[PDB]
Amino acid sequence: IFWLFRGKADVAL
Repeated sequence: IFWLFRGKADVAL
């Protein structure tokens, strides 16, 4: 979960 949530936000600049 955390990994997926972090990956999504990471996309942002």
